Amino acid sequence: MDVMNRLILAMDLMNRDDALRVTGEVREYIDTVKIGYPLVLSEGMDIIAEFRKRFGCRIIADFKVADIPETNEKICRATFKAGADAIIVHGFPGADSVRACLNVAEEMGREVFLLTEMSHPGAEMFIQGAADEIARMGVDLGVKNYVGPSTRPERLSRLREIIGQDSFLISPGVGAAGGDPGETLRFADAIIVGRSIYLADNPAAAAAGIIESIKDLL
Amino acid sequence: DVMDVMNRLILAMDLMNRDDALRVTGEVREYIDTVKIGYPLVLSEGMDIIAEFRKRFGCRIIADFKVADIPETNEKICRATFKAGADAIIVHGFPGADSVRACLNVAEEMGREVFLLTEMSHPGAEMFIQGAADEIARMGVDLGVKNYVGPSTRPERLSRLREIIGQDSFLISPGVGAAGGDPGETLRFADAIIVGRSIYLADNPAAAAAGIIESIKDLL
Ligand SMILES: O=c1cc(O)n([C@@H]2O[C@H](COP(=O)(O)O)[C@@H](O)[C@H]2O)c(=O)[nH]1
Ligand SMILES: O=c1cc(O)n([C@@H]2O[C@H](COP(=O)(O)O)[C@@H](O)[C@H]2O)c(=O)[nH]1
Repeated sequence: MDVMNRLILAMDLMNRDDALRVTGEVREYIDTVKIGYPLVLSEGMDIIAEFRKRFGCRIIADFKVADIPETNEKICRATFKAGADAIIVHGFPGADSVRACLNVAEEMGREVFLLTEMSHPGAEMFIQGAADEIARMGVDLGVKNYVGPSTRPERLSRLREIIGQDSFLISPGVGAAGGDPGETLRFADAIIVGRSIYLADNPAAAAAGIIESIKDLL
Repeated sequence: DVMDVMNRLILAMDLMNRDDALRVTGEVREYIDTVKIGYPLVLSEGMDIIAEFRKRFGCRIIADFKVADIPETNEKICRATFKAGADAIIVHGFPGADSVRACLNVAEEMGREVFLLTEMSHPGAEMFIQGAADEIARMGVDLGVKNYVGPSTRPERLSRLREIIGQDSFLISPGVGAAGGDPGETLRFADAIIVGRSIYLADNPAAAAAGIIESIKDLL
C-alpha cells in the first residue's frame, strides 16, 4: 500500500459537515483516511462512499473487529460492501476470528490490518503481554498488514522485527497521545494522526507542520 | 435491581437485512422482550434500525458492539450508541481498565448500562482471552461493573466467572444452540441465554423459541 506523505488521517469527528470540511482542508496532504465507529455510527456507512466520491481517497475501516468467526465474517462483508478498502481487526480473540476476516477480504479484493499492541495506557494490562505472540500468529496466518503503538517505540520496533521489512505497518498515538512522527516512521510505514489535525485551529497548517517535520523521510 | 428479561431469553438478531430481521423479531415477540443488535445488522441497515425496533416491538435493545478501542474513542462510540436509543452496550475488557472506565463514565452520565465481555465462546478464545478472563472479570468487579457476558460453551469457565462477579451481578451467555451450549445447563450460572442462529435460521422461529423455553420451563 502506497500512502501519500506516510500520513493517514484519523477522521473521528462525529458530524458529516465538519468531517467533510476538515478532510477537504487537508486533502492536498493525504490520500488515505481512517474512518472509525465515531463517524460511522453517527452518520451511517454511506459516509464511506461519500469520501470516495469527494476525495478519491483510500478508506481504512477502523472497526477493531473482535467477535466470533461467524460474526466477524458478517461484519467484514457489510464493511467491504460499503466500499472500505481495508479493515482493522483485533488479534486478541484468536486465530479463527482473524482467518474469518482474511477470507472475506480475499473474496472482495480488500486487506486486513492486524492490531497487535494498542497505544493507550490500558494496553499494558493484557494486550502487551500477548502482543508478540499475536504478531507471530499474524505471520503464521499470512497477514501482511499490521497496527502497533507510536507511544512505545521499543514495542513498535519489536513488532517490525517480528513481521519483517516486507510487511506493512501503520501506527497511531502520534501527537495528542505523545508519539513522535519522525521516531515512529523509523519503524512504521505510515503514521495515523487524528486530534492533532482535526482539533487544530488550522488543520491544514497542522498537517503541513507534521509533514515538514518528516520531510527527509518522504 | 437488574433488567427483567422475559423467559430468560435474549434474541441475537444477526440477520443483515431489515425485512428479514423485522419479520423474525416480530414472529418471536411473544416470547422475548430483549433483543441483542450487533454490527452485522447495524452496519447493513444503519443505527436507525434501533429506532425501528423500538417502534415495532416492546423490546429492550442491547447494542453488541464489543467496544475495544482507546478511552477517547470508546467514549465517542458509547455516546453515539446511547444517542441512537440503545439501552445497553457490550464492551471488551481485554483493552484494559481505562478503556472500560471510559464506557462506564458515559453510561453513568447518559443513564444507560455497560455489559463487560470477559471470556468468549468460540475456539479462538482459548489462545489469549481465556488466560486473561478471571482477571478481566475481577477488574470489572473492582470498576463497579454490574453486567457481564461469559461463554455457554465452557460451563466450567462460566461457573468460575459467576463466582468472581457474585450472585448479585447480571450475567448473560451466548454460544447456546448452534455453538453447542445447552440452555438449561447455561442457566445454572447465567441470568439469561443469548440465542441467535437456532432461532433466526429456523423455518419457524416462533416454534424454535417456544421449544427452547419449554426445555427450561422449570427455571423461569
Ligand atoms: O492502539 C491504537 C489503535 C487505534 O486504532 N487507535 C486509533 O487511532 C486514532 C488515534 O487518534 P489520535 O491521533 O486523535 O490519538 C483513533 O481513531 C484511535 O481509535 C489508537 O489510538 N490506538
Ligand atoms: O463470546 C461470545 C460473545 C458474543 O457476543 N457472541 C455473540 O452472540 C451471538 C451468538 O449467536 P448464535 O446463537 O447464532 O451462535 C452472536 O451475535 C455473537 O456475535 C458470541 O457468540 N460469543
